[PDB]
Amino acid sequence: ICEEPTCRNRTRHLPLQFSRTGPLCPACMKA
Repeated sequence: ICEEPTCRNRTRHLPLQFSRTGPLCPACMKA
């Protein structure tokens, strides 16, 4: 799944925060 202008986007999705690195998105376990 995860490449890193997508994770920067999920880092973004990181303020999609259930997670403070729980994981977003160099918290990412994706691809």
